[PDB]
Amino acid sequence: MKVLVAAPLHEKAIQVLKDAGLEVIYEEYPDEDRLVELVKDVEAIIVRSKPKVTRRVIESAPKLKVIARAGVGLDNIDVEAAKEKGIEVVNAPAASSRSVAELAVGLMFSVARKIAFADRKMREGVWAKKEAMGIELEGKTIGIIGFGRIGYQVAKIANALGMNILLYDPYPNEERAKEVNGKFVDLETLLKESDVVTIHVPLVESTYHLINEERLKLMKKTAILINTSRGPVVDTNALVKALKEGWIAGAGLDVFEEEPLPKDHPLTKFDNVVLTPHIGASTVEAQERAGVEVAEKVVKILKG
Amino acid sequence: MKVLVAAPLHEKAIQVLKDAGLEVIYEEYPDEDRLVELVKDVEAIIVRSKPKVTRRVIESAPKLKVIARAGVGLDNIDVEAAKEKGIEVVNAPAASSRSVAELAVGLMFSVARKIAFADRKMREGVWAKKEAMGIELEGKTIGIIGFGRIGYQVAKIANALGMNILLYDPYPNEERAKEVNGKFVDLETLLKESDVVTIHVPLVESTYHLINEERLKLMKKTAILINTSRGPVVDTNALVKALKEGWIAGAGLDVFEEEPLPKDHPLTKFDNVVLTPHIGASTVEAQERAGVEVAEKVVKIL
Ligand SMILES: NC(=O)c1ccc[n+]([C@@H]2O[C@H](COP(=O)([O-])OP(=O)(O)OC[C@H]3O[C@@H](n4cnc5c(N)ncnc54)[C@H](O)[C@@H]3O)[C@@H](O)[C@H]2O)c1
Ligand SMILES: NC(=O)c1ccc[n+]([C@@H]2O[C@H](COP(=O)([O-])OP(=O)(O)OC[C@H]3O[C@@H](n4cnc5c(N)ncnc54)[C@H](O)[C@@H]3O)[C@@H](O)[C@H]2O)c1
Repeated sequence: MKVLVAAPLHEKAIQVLKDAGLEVIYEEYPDEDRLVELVKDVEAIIVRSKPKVTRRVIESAPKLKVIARAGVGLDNIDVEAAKEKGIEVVNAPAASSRSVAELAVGLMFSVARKIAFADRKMREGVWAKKEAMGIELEGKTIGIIGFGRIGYQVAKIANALGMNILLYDPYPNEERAKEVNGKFVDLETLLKESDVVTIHVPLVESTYHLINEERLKLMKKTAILINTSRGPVVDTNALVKALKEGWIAGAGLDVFEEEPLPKDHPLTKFDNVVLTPHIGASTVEAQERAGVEVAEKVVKILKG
Repeated sequence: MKVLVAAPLHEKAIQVLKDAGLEVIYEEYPDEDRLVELVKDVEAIIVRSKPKVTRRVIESAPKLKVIARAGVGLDNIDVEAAKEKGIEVVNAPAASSRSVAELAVGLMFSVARKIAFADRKMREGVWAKKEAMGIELEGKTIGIIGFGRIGYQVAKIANALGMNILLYDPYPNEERAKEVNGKFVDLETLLKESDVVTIHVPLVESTYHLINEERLKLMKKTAILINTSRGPVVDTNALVKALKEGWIAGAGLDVFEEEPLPKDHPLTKFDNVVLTPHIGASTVEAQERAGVEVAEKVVKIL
């Protein structure tokens, strides 16, 4: 049996494949034509955000058993074509849960204590101690919208910081909430009582622009918004307005409705926001973990 | 007895004085002149980084019993002139402990995940996703040099973040270590085994330039250094060299040997350093606890 690795993969992940006795074909980011030629005799394919596993590619792989994505999401995989041929499609979301949570917490600290701001000023020869007055997090209430894999990890860390945890999930997991001493409440209550609101929901019709003007106005004027889920979950225009009018005190953002962010975007003009280029899963540990996770899943399907 | 207030203080603070049955004189940041007449009748004075308590002032107040600083450090107070007249001077260290600890952690996060760097680039119209690969902290080892008030809080936070804790203190408190599951080890071991080294010692003879070239070489090439204690504890020139040579991966600094920092200081040129202007104690909460803590001291005494 052969596995085609069409993207960069960690040594240990490649090692999981070989220790299983599988043949590994390794050529990153091939074009479709080349890909179609590489999949003819493979039982599995492993990719990252690319290359694109189209229908043409799948219909050309007689032996294909599984399509694996080292990370989250299958936007680059024709999931319908796979389903038609009875080909399993797997990924490794759990691999970056902790890293996304850690970034969310990092953003919260940067906004609350004005660290990016102060550092930015320092490099301009300005000693901005007077305006780097921030806030202490111990005892504050953090409102977690979306209590899933990442939301759970954030709650774990919040509990580590001595924060009061509020959770709001249409499908509340009582057991896990109890483990982090988190209390489930309606979204209105969470928005009104939180000092820090962090978003961890998937992007579906139900969550598109979930954070809009109506809900931003419900938040405390002293509150901070953190979004590491997806751009479109937050109405950018409403957030910009909320920041300008002082409806909230600041925001930490890792995802946006335009990626990359256009030049001179309104959000980049606020001193009370910290922006990161969608690096929630960008840790060597999370990237390695995703590769190893899908390698194991591949092995279980094939050799099992 | 009467108590003067020469700096911005807080409702709760001002009131704890009146509860003890003292009178309160309040003016935000006065001056040596008016300061002389104001302190003349007062038996106590309270301040922050200001105003400045010179020897000329200490002399005007014959009734002055105690000088209180709502915070840490008395550089703006002629503690000797006061020591001559027998005037007790106090401050509120414990009040800012948590805030400094939280900054050290926030700095650890910003360096580890290149947050300040990424944000800075974003504002320059640069999407540095591919230059911002960072590291995950869970399971990593944090080395705490100076297991005191602030060192303890950092360990408390770190232990819960799932980090392995190493501690090095000439005066080890085993019981407190057990509280945060920290392990005491010699300094060399801490430096060689830590992924994050954070300094929380006072500036004393034995801590001057404690983090020197030799010790920096001992650290891991992938390690991060955090310093929220005092600039002098770290040999700035040795750190710049370590960063330039890649002996360590980066650093988060809130204190420096030159404050404010100079115009084109070499530290401001590294993308792997996060610099803050001595804001460790700069939180409204810390500021309030400070005023309240010294108020209780002004009361207990008079
Ligand atoms: N920033 C990054 O680099 C990065 C990396 C990985 C994932 N992400 C994104 O961040 C989020 C991660 O979420 P996860 O992995 O924990 O997903 P998950 O599926 O594990 O958990 C999602 C939770 O949201 C809840 N939920 C669903 N609809 C909701 C609603 N309308 N209101 C409130 N809660 C709702 C679900 O019940 C579930 O408990 C996703 O949007 C994911 O795409 C970002
Ligand atoms: N950055 C800020 O804004 C800010 C604010 C307040 C305090 N600080 C500084 O933080 C540092 C720690 O303050 P603290 O309140 O925790 O002090 P502390 O007195 O409570 O604890 C200091 C610890 O250092 C230990 N120690 C002494 N000498 C040592 C040595 N040679 N090597 C290792 N450890 C040694 C002591 O035993 C003690 O455990 C000080 O330098 C203080 O000035 C900074």
